[PDB]
This record gives sequence, C-alpha cells and structure tokens, in this order.
Amino acid sequence: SNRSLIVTTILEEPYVLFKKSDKPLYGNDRFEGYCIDLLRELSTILGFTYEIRLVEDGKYGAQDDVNGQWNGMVRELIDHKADLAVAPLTITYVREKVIDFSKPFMTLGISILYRKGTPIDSADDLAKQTKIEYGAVEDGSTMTFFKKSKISTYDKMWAFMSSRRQSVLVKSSEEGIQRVLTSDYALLMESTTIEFVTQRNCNLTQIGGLIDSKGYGVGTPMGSPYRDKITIAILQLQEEGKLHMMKEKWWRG
Amino acid sequence: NRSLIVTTILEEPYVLFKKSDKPLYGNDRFEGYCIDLLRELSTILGFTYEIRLVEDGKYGAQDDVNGQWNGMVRELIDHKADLAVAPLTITYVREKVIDFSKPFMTLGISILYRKGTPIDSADDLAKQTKIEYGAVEDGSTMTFFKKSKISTYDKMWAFMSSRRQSVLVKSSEEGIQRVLTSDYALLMESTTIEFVTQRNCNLTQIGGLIDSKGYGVGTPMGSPYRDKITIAILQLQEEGKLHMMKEKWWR
Ligand SMILES: O=C(O)[C@@H]1C[C@H]2C[C@@H](CN3CC(F)(F)C[C@H]3C(=O)O)CC[C@H]2CN1
Ligand SMILES: N[C@@H](CCC(=O)O)C(=O)O
Ligand SMILES: [Cl-]
Ligand SMILES: [Cl-]
Ligand SMILES: [Li+]
Ligand SMILES: [Li+]
Repeated sequence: SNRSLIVTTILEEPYVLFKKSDKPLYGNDRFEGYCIDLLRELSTILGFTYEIRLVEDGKYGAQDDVNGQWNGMVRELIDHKADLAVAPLTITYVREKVIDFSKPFMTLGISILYRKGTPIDSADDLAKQTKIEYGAVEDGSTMTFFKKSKISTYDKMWAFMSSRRQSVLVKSSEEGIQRVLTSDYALLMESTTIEFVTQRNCNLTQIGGLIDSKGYGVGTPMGSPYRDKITIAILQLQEEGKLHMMKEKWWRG
Repeated sequence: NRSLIVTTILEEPYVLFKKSDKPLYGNDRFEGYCIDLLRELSTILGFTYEIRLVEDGKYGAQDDVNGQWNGMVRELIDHKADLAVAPLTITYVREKVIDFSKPFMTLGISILYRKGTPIDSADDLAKQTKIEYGAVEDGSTMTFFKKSKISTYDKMWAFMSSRRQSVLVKSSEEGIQRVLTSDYALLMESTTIEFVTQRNCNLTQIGGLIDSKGYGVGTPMGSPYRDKITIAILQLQEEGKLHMMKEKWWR
C-alpha cells in the first residue's frame, strides 16, 4: 500500500537513457527520457513510489516457439517480478493475452524513410518498381509485418526484400539510415523512429502515411489494479496536451 | 448463449439505414463500418446480438446539475446494453464510469468549413465573431471544449456556451447543413470530416487535429467482454481487416 512499485524498463533512445549531468545523480535520477517523464507524472498523479530496473535479458518480450516460455519485460510482468513496464512496449495480440496493457500513450505505424525531393509518395510507388531499392532492419518488427502481410502491395514488397535480402535488409537502423543518405534506397521503419531521424536529418523525410497502426502501452501483470488507473491518467495527460508536449521535448531537433 | 444487446447511434459512415425498396428486419436494417466491426467481433468471440439505437439519441455527457449521464454511456452504466459499438470516443471522464476496449480507430477534433477562406486554424476562429462555430450537443467534442484549460479552446467554449441553443447542433447532419447554408464552422472528428469532404467537394478540413484520441467499444464497468473485445480488435488490426473496412466505407 505504501510499497514501492518495481518498474522494468529498457534503454531505448529517446524513451529511456542514462542522463549526462554535472551534479551527482543517484538511483532513479540517473535516467531520463520520454518514458521516464511519463513515469514521473504517473507516480505523482497516482501517488506511488517506484524503483527503476533495467531488464535482465535486454528484451521487450516474445514467446519461444518451442517451449512457450516468455522473455523480456513481458516475462517480468507474468512472473510478478515487476509491477509496471514503462517503455515503448508495443500493444500486440499475443502480448495482450498474457499481460494487461494500459491504453496507448503513443499511437504510430510503419512508414517509409527516404530522401527529400523525389516523386515517390507511397509504398505503392516503391512496390511497382525496382530501380529504387528498399528494405528494413533484419528481424525487427517492421520486417516481420511485411513477412506476414497478405495485403497486396506489402506482399509484393516482401517478395522483393526477401529475394534481395543480402542487398536490402540491414542489421541495424543506423546502417539503414546511412544507406538512405548515401544511396538510392528507402527504409521501412516505425514512424516514431522516422520522426526522430527526420528531426535530425534535414535532408530526409517520411514518405506517405502509416502502413499499419499500433500503439505503445504501459504493461502490467494480468489482473493489476494499476492498469485502469494508468489508463485514466494517460487519457487525462493526453487531453490536457501534456503528452504532446513530452513528445516534442524528446523528439524535436 | 443469450443474445447480447448492442447499443449504437446513426452516424455515417459508421452506422446508417440500409437503402431498400421494402422494409428490412432487425439487424438487417443497418450497414456501415461499425456494423461490419460488430459482425467481425461476433465471429471471433462467438455471440449473437440485437442492435438497438440509443433511446435518447445521444453519445453521452454528464449533466452538471444532477451529475447523471445520458446517451450510450448511461445505457451501459444502467446495464440496458451489453456493448456499445459506435464511433464512441474514449475519454478519461467516460473511462471513469464505463469500461472501453482499446481503440479500433484513431482520430482528432478538427474543423469543417467551406473552401477558399482565410481561416486556417482554431485560433483564427477564436479571435473573431463573424463566423460562428459549434459542435454536436452532448458529445465528446463539446465536452473537450467545456473542460479545456487551453486558452484558445477555453475562449471558444465561452463563445459556444453563450450561444448554445444556436451553435450546438443536434447531429452532424444538422451541423453540415449549417456549414453549407450559413457562415458557420463545425468542430467535428477528423474521421467523419474525411468522409464528408470526399462527398461535399465545396467543404474542407481547416487546420490539423486539435487532439489525438480513439474510438472504442463501450462496455459496462467490470464487463468480461471488455478484454475479449480488446484482443479481438488487436487480431483484426494485425490481420489488416480494420484497414480493409476503413477502405470500404471511406471510398
Ligand atoms: O515492443 C516492442 O517489441 C517494440 C520494441 C522497439 C522496436 C523499435 C523499432 N525496431 C528496432 C529495430 F531496429 F530493431 C527495428 C525497428 C523496426 O522494426 O522498425 C522502436 C521502439 C520499440 C517499440 N516496441
Ligand atoms: N464521437 C463523439 C461524437 C461526435 C463529436 O462529439 O464530435 C462522441 O463519442 O461523443
Ligand atoms: Cl513496504
Ligand atoms: Cl484497456
Ligand atoms: Li492483456
Ligand atoms: Li474505464
């Protein structure tokens, strides 16, 4: 009741980072970022104290296809090792079956990162040609979406990416961003990342709108009383304009 | 086992009467995006249902004097319906008294107005009086302005509440007609504006989204269906079916 909540999280720019500071920093104050700002607001609104812990396996949370066991922050919640996961944890069907998410504090989707000043305006324009290469970070959520879409355009896109995978799937986002900057290439990625990048790379832009729709939510264990309280607090923060301010604080270049 | 009662409201392209030459029966009276959503949810979760239009014709807002809710929100509070499947906006005041699914569609408040004018933002509207503006009575857009501490929107509510018999309209239908026939701008959700402006080509959206929010399925507080419907929505989203439904109804 006066117990501190254990908050699992993971390093991910600009959601959660170690703060650079002149002053000495102790404990939770060693961290900063959008999710840390959100956590601070939630703790004030709902009146809890907390302890931030970085997740032991450096994973968000997936289910093993052979033994059915979870990992990452999702596993910490399932096992009641954490009270909250405050991180850009995507709200998905498979996860929502095993933990309880708040309503989303951010809604987003897959989109396209490309250089400015071209006539390409959609995923369709990319799908119906071969001169401009395009791809994604190998094994990421975005690539996974394409590997599964039965939507026409996206199925064609995956045909291309899969065949030319040694050429167009990259091992990291920075590798991908450099390819967009130095060659005739477009990168499929989450729109939150694209915005972060385009605020810092004035010669790049998002192409088109969103290709899918999904949200990031605060994770709680199934049955947690904090889930609905956090949802109401998030909705109020949104309506008051405060999450929008928080987003601009951490994303603007 | 037993049919659920589903409350909803007439609002195109979400819910509308299906055109026919002879009377249609029961649920077959209706079509639209939300009618298709309801059908898909019923398939995943395995329930039958009877659609009933909300008895008082309202989305739902709190009466300031006695504190009581009306509309679909009140029907859920009083267990007059099991679900509300409708373009029902998820707001923190409503989430305190009913249980929403996670959102099936995102949206934001924006402005519907005639083309070709110098007006480009809520601020332009707030800072003059010639052009009147309003919203649908007892919906979340009205309630956003009524509660807003943001200076521009607080100003707009001052205007609107002063002239509420005038500028607060009974329905989007009435609001659209007012935009078309008088010097009036309608504060309307962006999804609905996108539908309207594809049909009325002398109308346009002014500015961007004022806020960001979603539509959810409403259930009574504590309903077992709330989390089931959330999981079904995520399945439909990830399968691309919500996107296909949006393409069908916003052509
Ligand atoms: O919950 C999750 O699994 C993900 C993890 C993490 C995923 C990144 C994006 N991916 C990182 C990646 F680089 F590995 C590929 C990229 C993508 O798939 O587009 C954005 C912030 C997160 C959002 N939620
Ligand atoms: N979707 C709104 C109604 C429309 C509006 O207020 O603009 C609601 O749930 O109240
Ligand atoms: Cl204690
Ligand atoms: Cl929820
Ligand atoms: Li869940
Ligand atoms: Li609620």
